[PDB]
Amino acid sequence: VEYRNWSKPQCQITGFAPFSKDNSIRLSAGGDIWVTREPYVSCDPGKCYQFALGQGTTLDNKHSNDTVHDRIPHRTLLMNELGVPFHLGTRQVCIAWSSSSCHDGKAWLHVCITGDDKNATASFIYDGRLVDSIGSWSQNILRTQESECVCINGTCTVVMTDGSASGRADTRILFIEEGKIVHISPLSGSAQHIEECSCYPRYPGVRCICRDNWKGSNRPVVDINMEDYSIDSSYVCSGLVGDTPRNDDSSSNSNCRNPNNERGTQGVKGWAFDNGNDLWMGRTISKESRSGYETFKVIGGWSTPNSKSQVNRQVIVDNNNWSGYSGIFSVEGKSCINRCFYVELIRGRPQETRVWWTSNSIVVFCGTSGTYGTGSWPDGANINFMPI
Amino acid sequence: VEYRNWSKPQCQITGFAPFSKDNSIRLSAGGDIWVTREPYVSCDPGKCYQFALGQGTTLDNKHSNDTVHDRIPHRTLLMNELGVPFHLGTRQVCIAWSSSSCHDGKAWLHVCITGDDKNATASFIYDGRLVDSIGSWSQNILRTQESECVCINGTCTVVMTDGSASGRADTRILFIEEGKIVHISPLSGSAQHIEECSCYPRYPGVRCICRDNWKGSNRPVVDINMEDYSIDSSYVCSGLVGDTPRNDDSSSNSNCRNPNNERGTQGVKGWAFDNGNDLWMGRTISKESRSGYETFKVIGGWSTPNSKSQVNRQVIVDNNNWSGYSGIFSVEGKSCINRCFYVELIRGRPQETRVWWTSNSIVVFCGTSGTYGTGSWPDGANINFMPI
Amino acid sequence: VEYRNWSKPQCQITGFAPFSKDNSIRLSAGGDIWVTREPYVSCDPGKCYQFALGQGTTLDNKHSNDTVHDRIPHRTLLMNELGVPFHLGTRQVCIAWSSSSCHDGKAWLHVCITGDDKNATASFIYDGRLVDSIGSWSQNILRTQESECVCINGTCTVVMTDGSASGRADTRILFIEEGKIVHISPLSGSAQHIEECSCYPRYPGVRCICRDNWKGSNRPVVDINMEDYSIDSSYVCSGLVGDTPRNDDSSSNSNCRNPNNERGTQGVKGWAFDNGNDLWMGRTISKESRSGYETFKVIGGWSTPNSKSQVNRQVIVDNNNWSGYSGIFSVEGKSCINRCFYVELIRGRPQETRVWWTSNSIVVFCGTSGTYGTGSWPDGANINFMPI
Amino acid sequence: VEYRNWSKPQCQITGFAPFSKDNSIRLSAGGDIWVTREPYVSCDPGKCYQFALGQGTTLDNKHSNDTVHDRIPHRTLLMNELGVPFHLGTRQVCIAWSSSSCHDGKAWLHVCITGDDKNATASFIYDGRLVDSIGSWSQNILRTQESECVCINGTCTVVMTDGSASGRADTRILFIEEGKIVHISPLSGSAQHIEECSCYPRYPGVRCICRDNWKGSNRPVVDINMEDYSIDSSYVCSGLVGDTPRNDDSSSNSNCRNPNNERGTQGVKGWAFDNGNDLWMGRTISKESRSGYETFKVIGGWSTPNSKSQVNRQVIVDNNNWSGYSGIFSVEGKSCINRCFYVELIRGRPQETRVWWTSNSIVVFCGTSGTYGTGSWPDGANINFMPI
Ligand SMILES: *[C@@H]1O[C@H](CO)[C@@H](O[C@@H]2O[C@H](CO)[C@@H](O[C@@H]3O[C@H](CO)[C@@H](O)[C@H](O[C@H]4O[C@H](CO)[C@@H](O)[C@H](O)[C@@H]4O[C@H]4O[C@H](CO)[C@@H](O)[C@H](O)[C@@H]4O[C@H]4O[C@H](CO)[C@@H](O)[C@H](O)[C@@H]4O)[C@@H]3O)[C@H](O)[C@H]2NC(C)=O)[C@H](O)[C@H]1NC(C)=O
Ligand SMILES: *[C@@H]1O[C@H](CO)[C@@H](O[C@@H]2O[C@H](CO)[C@@H](O[C@@H]3O[C@H](CO)[C@@H](O)[C@H](O[C@H]4O[C@H](CO)[C@@H](O)[C@H](O)[C@@H]4O[C@H]4O[C@H](CO)[C@@H](O)[C@H](O)[C@@H]4O[C@H]4O[C@H](CO)[C@@H](O)[C@H](O)[C@@H]4O)[C@@H]3O)[C@H](O)[C@H]2NC(C)=O)[C@H](O)[C@H]1NC(C)=O
Ligand SMILES: *[C@@H]1O[C@H](CO)[C@@H](O[C@@H]2O[C@H](CO)[C@@H](O[C@@H]3O[C@H](CO)[C@@H](O)[C@H](O[C@H]4O[C@H](CO)[C@@H](O)[C@H](O)[C@@H]4O[C@H]4O[C@H](CO)[C@@H](O)[C@H](O)[C@@H]4O)[C@@H]3O)[C@H](O)[C@H]2NC(C)=O)[C@H](O)[C@H]1NC(C)=O
Ligand SMILES: *[C@@H]1O[C@H](CO)[C@@H](O[C@@H]2O[C@H](CO)[C@@H](O[C@@H]3O[C@H](CO)[C@@H](O)[C@H](O[C@H]4O[C@H](CO)[C@@H](O)[C@H](O)[C@@H]4O[C@H]4O[C@H](CO)[C@@H](O)[C@H](O)[C@@H]4O)[C@@H]3O)[C@H](O)[C@H]2NC(C)=O)[C@H](O)[C@H]1NC(C)=O
Ligand SMILES: *[C@@H]1O[C@H](CO)[C@@H](O[C@@H]2O[C@H](CO)[C@@H](O)[C@H](O)[C@H]2NC(C)=O)[C@H](O)[C@H]1NC(C)=O
Ligand SMILES: *[C@@H]1O[C@H](CO)[C@@H](O[C@@H]2O[C@H](CO)[C@@H](O)[C@H](O)[C@H]2NC(C)=O)[C@H](O)[C@H]1NC(C)=O
Ligand SMILES: *[C@@H]1O[C@H](CO)[C@@H](O[C@@H]2O[C@H](CO)[C@@H](O)[C@H](O)[C@H]2NC(C)=O)[C@H](O)[C@H]1NC(C)=O
Ligand SMILES: *[C@@H]1O[C@H](CO)[C@@H](O[C@@H]2O[C@H](CO)[C@@H](O)[C@H](O)[C@H]2NC(C)=O)[C@H](O)[C@H]1NC(C)=O
Ligand SMILES: CCC(CC)O[C@@H]1C=C(C(=O)O)C[C@H](N)[C@H]1NC(C)=O
Ligand SMILES: CCC(CC)O[C@@H]1C=C(C(=O)O)C[C@H](N)[C@H]1NC(C)=O
Ligand SMILES: CCC(CC)O[C@@H]1C=C(C(=O)O)C[C@H](N)[C@H]1NC(C)=O
Ligand SMILES: CCC(CC)O[C@@H]1C=C(C(=O)O)C[C@H](N)[C@H]1NC(C)=O
Ligand SMILES: [Ca+2]
Ligand SMILES: [Ca+2]
Ligand SMILES: [Ca+2]
Ligand SMILES: [Ca+2]
Repeated sequence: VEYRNWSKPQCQITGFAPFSKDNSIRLSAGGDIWVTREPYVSCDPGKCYQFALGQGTTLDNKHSNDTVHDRIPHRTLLMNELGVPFHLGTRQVCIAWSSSSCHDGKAWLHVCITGDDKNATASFIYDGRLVDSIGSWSQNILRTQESECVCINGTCTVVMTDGSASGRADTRILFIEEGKIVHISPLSGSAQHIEECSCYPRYPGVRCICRDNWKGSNRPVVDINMEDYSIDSSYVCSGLVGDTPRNDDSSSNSNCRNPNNERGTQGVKGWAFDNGNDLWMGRTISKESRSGYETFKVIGGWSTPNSKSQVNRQVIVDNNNWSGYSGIFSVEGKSCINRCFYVELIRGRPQETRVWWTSNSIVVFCGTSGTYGTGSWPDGANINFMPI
Repeated sequence: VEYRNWSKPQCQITGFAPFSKDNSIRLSAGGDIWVTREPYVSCDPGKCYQFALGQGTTLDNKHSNDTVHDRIPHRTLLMNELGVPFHLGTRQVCIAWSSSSCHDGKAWLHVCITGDDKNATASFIYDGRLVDSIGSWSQNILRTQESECVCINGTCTVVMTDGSASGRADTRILFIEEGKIVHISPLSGSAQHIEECSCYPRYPGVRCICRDNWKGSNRPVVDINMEDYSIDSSYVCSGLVGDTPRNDDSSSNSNCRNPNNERGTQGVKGWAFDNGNDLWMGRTISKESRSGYETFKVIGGWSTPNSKSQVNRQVIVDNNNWSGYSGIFSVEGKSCINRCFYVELIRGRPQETRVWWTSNSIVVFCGTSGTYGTGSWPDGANINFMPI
Repeated sequence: VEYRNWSKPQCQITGFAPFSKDNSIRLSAGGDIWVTREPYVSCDPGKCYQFALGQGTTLDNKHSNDTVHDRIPHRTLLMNELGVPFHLGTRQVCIAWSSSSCHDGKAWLHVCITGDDKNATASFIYDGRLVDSIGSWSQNILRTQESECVCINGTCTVVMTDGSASGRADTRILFIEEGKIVHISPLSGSAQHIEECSCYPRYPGVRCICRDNWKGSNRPVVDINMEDYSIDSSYVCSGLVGDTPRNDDSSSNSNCRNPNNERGTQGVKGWAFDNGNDLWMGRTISKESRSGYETFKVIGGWSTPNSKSQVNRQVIVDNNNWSGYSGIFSVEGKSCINRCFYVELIRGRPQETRVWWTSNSIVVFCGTSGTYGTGSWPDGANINFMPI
Repeated sequence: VEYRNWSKPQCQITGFAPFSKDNSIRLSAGGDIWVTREPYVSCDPGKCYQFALGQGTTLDNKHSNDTVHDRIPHRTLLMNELGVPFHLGTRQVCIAWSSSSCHDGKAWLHVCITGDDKNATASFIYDGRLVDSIGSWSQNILRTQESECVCINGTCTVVMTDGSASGRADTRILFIEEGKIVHISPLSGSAQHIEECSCYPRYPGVRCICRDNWKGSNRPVVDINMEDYSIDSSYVCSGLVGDTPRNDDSSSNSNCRNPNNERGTQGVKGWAFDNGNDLWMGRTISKESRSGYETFKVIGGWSTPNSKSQVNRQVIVDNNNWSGYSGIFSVEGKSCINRCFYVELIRGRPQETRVWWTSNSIVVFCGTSGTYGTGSWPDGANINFMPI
């Protein structure tokens, strides 16, 4: 087996086609299924896997009310082949209330963070063994991407933050070789707050679109140079911004450089990617709630500040249904690298108070150069049919 | 691994021997089992797999009443080794309310259709990644085989239809190489309505026996030329016709060219294959309902219009028990290509109204050159024991 | 991969050591577990598998009362790694109410019999495909070993019977190459009734110890010549006889040649094997009921008519607990071929009438050249804790 | 595949990082999970496995009250990939109420003890077959490590004891090649009572830290010479002693040679390892009960009698939560051999009498040369939510 280089051009896409759906919550009403949140997808050279952070319990289980507590020690990273729901035979890969995973072409790396809020531990597990660990540097919830990391030529990179979720924090970019941290670079550039980066290979480097939880409803961009470990950062140019909450399209702004200070506090994990001057992106349909999901291309969305001309819109989840986190993953084809994404479909609390638990299912779409129609692929569980 | 060519003669069979049964509905009364319909079987060069369209729920689950709705976004293609029932560890391969799958000798292709009735999307997934997609061309339930596609020398073919289920529609034959659509041929010849083709390799080409849902109780034939992409079509010659509904044996007709206009509207997915001038075929025992299943050879059933002399009858499911869809699959042996078939055994609605759900189990038989006896292998569940 | 020849001497054993137990019935009280009977064990070159005939249902399931009926069409052969209980992810290998399985060094052969009592079908499945089939020759419950078949140099042999279970029947020995029947030899010699043979490789031939259901409580022996397909048969010499029912040890007899006519009618599947003049054998502890299980060596038990000197007795299941069928399997070691056995532990009807079902668990022991102690390894379920 | 030699230096660790947690008891309240105790971890050259002794039942099952009885014949060794909870698809590897397992680089060896207290049998299973067995030598609960054995150059060693648990016993060290016992050495040196050794490779030999159940709260050490089979034994030097019960830190003693006669009777399985003059060790936080778990390095803890200066303490389980057995396992890295440990988290009887059963979950930590924070990772189940 050879290391992945991702040294193929990006696939020229026309939109996205349906790829996978796990129906987790529907199944939870008639079977033993893990309570989860913060899912993601990552593929080895042959096939894709779904990941999520378990809550140390199944849904039809009195322990499912534990989701009211943050970052419990029982949270573990779950890993299954994509489309296999999180049943009781699911492997718990590590202890984690925040994680990132990626395959370097030879083996899996898992970054798993657990322990006390003020003194967390990140474990680095490669090829089935613990290779390294790092402690909290700002004593305030050491945390990572909640989506796939990216490896080029045997060096994997992952973005981590420690510090305030509502003010200046300490973001660092780690470079990892076979599980061993070989370099750490501080965040540099004009991004002022970085959470939950959605990263993708853009040979020879890595590009991340993240969540500003402090002053921006425009999404920050982090650019990682894999040759010399240098970091740059800015904000997505698009005037159609990607965060939730955000302003209406008619009053939203981005200048590519600074947080827009428009309903900037809080946010949701999301993604976008460049194609020349243009931008492909997803976001919730609701401006203030994690409801619905849509994708579109913004003409000049990458290069032109405040660009608002969209095309190729697709509804993924209609606005009568709950969404959640979303993130990118990349899949190597015969001649190009394709971009795909997943959407977390959150059910239960806080939005649905009949039940005491919070959990999710997922839906997954992949880039296509072909054609497609329309639809909506929500979680689909009837809240009234669920164990409370 | 090399591409399949299927370039061996067809096995000379005397009838069929029992191969597999999954007992899905019986198990559903005492375990967590997926609600399904439209099952089929396809084998890689080593082993066979069972497929079905899930309804995003298990049977003992309040969501099982969702089967009243057509083409829900929660339908996914399920895939297990043949004989492994659809338990909660089953992989959902893609999002699909219509599908076809096949292995080209190197990897699996799945064709998965989902989305809105008037604007559906077909996704083409090969070797675990999305390679292509196509949108609806007639804005009226883009749909496909519900059984295995066929690949010769790395080119897979699949039959798709879009348009009316009760009048002239737009049927197209797709040619797919490693998941990429390389050519699309319109239907040609005298078949006037094509649904749910059961296709098989007949080197150097592919032959399909389908369902005419409009004017014929005789089954259409589609012949696919894999060398130049040309298409021909007609009707099975046999005066013993394969569709349900149909006339009784004394008043049924086929002229090999046109739909017979005998109880022609509606139908059921089924299969047949040629052996020289003769025809092996299956059908429901009832002429009006999806009850029972029988196979036999029709002497001159391929070459002689209105041929009605049968031999080698076998009851697969007696007429006191429900059947459903049936389809062909092909299995390469040491020196010949064998033909096998599955029968869908539908339980629940509309025939059994004690329950709200509709689901199925399967029974599977394979061609034999040896000898065999008699029996009946129905679903076997007691409807009174079932969750409603 | 090379064909198995079993061309090593037999291991020189001192008794048997515990190998495996599946706890099926205990687990059935708190989990979804298949209803089974007629289990056996067979190993590929690397590891062992447990097999059993399912009843198309789990135990905690209203369909579990179906065991009152004989040879239902829903019975299927189940196959799992040894020690994996028959959970819902278990593969159903074929449709069977009687079976035999074996690995030839390259691939698995399964012999699966199903269908009508008076007109059954035996299917022969090799390397995951149906290769051959044979119909009933005496129109009276075509049936086979219910334990492993044996292959030498790519030819597998299996013993089958058709006809009366309480009078002269028609026993035949089949020789199978890659799933294809290449020769059938009629039973020859002095054995007068043959059921459920427990066979083992004894290079260059195969030896079987079987069940006489007609006139013998001494067990018949069938010797199979793999070179020229010739058959010989007789009875185990030991005056300590292996069948149940049987006479007390003080009044039991065998002359090595004829059925003893001592409580000869009926029986139970069992095993024995030769080592020079001596015999290793198992049997129920009770003379008239399938209760308890014991093994011992009979000095001169192979060569001396009516020999009754035993040594090296071991209790496997004490006589306060139910047993059932038992059979041999052989395992290739570094320098010798070891003999192992399994015991079926039947729970439920007819002995335990609180419940309506009949099912079993298994315990497995293997030959040892070492030392060992004592114990008892019964099913262990409390009948009062079971679903009825 | 080549034999493991473990001929790399020990990794220089700063403490331990979180590796795995299975949440078994929490899951048992909403799923079918095995009742277990005496768990351990062992890895093949690629990945880690969790083992435990089943009680022949799931937790939500009336048979769960069987844990009141000692050493039932239904106890079997369970084996899953690390992090896969013991669901119903778990393989029971052998019959065992005491066990040890290890991989020699080519295949797994399992040592499985079962049968009567006064006459037990140890079975030795290698590469999926029974190779050897030994009977009880002292007729008083033949028993072994309950953690991984160690193999160097194809010879595996395991420590076994037979005789009194509260007085002088007969401890022997076995040397096993491909499942065959090749040599047995009696215990030699100054250790006066040996139970449940936690052993690790210390090339060219093996070192074990055990449990003195008779006169010592200091842990015995067994040194095994793999070249000439010679045995040495002593006690851990550290004045901070590892057993439970024990004296408080101000009044505990060890002289490296003799049991300390300080609350010496009874004990708990535990571990330690040397690094030069220093000692890494774990123990319960409570001095009297199996509550809490802590690790630390003792300066001069290996070489200096009664050394009590500790550094690098970590809480693994806080003292408000139940612990249990703990043991070491070793994992080969690129250039060093790492040490890891597991902690058994016992729930139910005798400490929690709302339920009748006793079971456990696990938490697992691995040596790190990096940095880390703090936390506590207890079982996490709410005893009031459990089936009784
Ligand atoms: C043990 O197992 C073995 C293996 O399974 C059994 O052997 C098999 O037995 C089968 C039944 O006998 C046999 O198939 C038959 O072959 C004959 C030709 O030899 C064929 O005529 C049979 O088909 C007729 O009968 C079946 C019922 O058995 C009907 O379902 C079918 O529709 C056919 O009936 C029609 O044609 C008859 C003859 O013309 C008419 O008498 C009848 O009324 C009916 O007429 C209607 O349809 C006509 C059009 O076909 C139409 O003109 C007219 O107007 C009416 O509408 C059947 O295929 C297998 O060949 C044989 N297999 C082997 C390998 O030998 C064996 O029996 C079992 N043992 C025991 C003791 O039972
Ligand atoms: C974020 O996480 C990091 C990493 O986990 C934290 O850093 C770690 O912090 C640990 C706690 O400070 C530290 O371990 C300690 O090392 C010191 C030596 O530097 C050692 O003395 C400590 O052991 C004592 O204290 C612990 C409680 O913390 C007790 O459980 C233990 O028994 C020891 O107490 C005994 O000795 C003391 C000193 O002699 C006495 O004062 C005390 O009363 C007690 O005496 C009894 O025992 C004696 C025998 O030992 C006996 O003579 C006497 O009679 C009494 O019976 C502990 O090992 C780690 O080294 C450190 N790790 C690293 C990598 O730096 C960090 O704190 C976290 N951040 C925050 C903000 O909390
Ligand atoms: C069958 O399926 C296909 C494929 O999915 C469908 O074809 C796609 O259709 C969509 C919708 O028309 C189209 O995306 C639009 O492109 C337009 C540019 O040509 C954009 O202007 C438009 O964005 C506006 O409308 C959206 C709602 O549709 C709003 O959500 C969005 O905010 C935009 O609205 C603002 O801007 C407009 C214009 O300035 C203004 O009037 C509004 O007030 C507001 O300020 C979408 O991005 C795709 O391009 C089509 N895809 C392809 C491949 O052709 C097809 O429609 C379906 N068939 C049927 C019958 O429905
Ligand atoms: C610890 O475990 C070991 C290993 O399991 C035990 O050692 C074995 O012990 C058994 C029982 O003694 C022994 O097997 C016997 O060998 C005798 C020959 O030496 C046989 O005579 C004897 O058979 C008779 O007794 C059985 C009951 O034990 C009856 O079931 C059986 O029908 C026989 O009884 C008839 O024959 C006798 C003699 O003619 C007559 O008196 C009776 O009335 C009746 O007609 C067993 O086969 C094994 O050989 C031992 N194995 C080894 C390897 O040594 C050991 O006993 C256990 N320790 C303790 C303390 O119990
Ligand atoms: C699980 O936790 C929830 C709280 O998150 C519990 O609900 C509470 O129950 C108490 C006592 O019954 C009430 O006083 C509170 O008002 C409830 N809180 C909420 C937010 O609803 C629930 O009882 C727990 N489940 C079980 C089985 O005990
Ligand atoms: C599942 O759906 C069916 C309808 O498809 C529900 O059955 C209906 O229930 C209502 C209220 O009880 C009745 O008034 C209707 O007559 C029923 N319809 C039919 C067609 O029978 C059923 O209640 C749903 N299941 C659950 C658990 O709510
Ligand atoms: C399963 O089958 C058994 C029979 O094998 C049923 O038990 C019978 O029940 C009927 C009516 O209740 C009684 O008249 C008979 O006496 C019973 N027979 C025996 C042998 O007990 C049982 O009811 C069936 N199970 C279910 C759920 O219907
Ligand atoms: C499981 O075993 C326990 C005993 O170990 C049973 O508990 C006993 O029940 C009886 C009758 O109800 C009481 O008189 C005893 O006092 C109980 N003993 C203890 C130690 O509590 C229990 O009933 C068994 N479980 C089941 C389902 O029968
Ligand atoms: C601690 C800051 C962080 C991102 C802003 O909060 C996230 C908010 C969440 C959210 O917005 O849904 C849930 C995440 N599980 C949480 N992350 C952690 C590590 O607890
Ligand atoms: C839409 C026409 C088509 C074939 C006639 O209807 C089929 C009828 C069905 C049937 O006759 O059982 C069920 C199939 N699931 C359905 N196919 C789709 C795609 O909905
Ligand atoms: C039909 C004769 C045969 C052996 C004598 O009866 C067996 C008796 C049985 C028994 O003695 O337990 C159960 C077996 N399932 C049955 N075999 C078949 C094929 O039905
Ligand atoms: C028999 C002595 C032995 C070690 C002291 O007792 C152990 C005590 C136990 C304990 O202290 O928790 C439980 C172990 N399962 C048991 N071992 C056996 C084989 O029964
Ligand atoms: Ca924000
Ligand atoms: Ca029709
Ligand atoms: Ca008999
Ligand atoms: Ca002690």
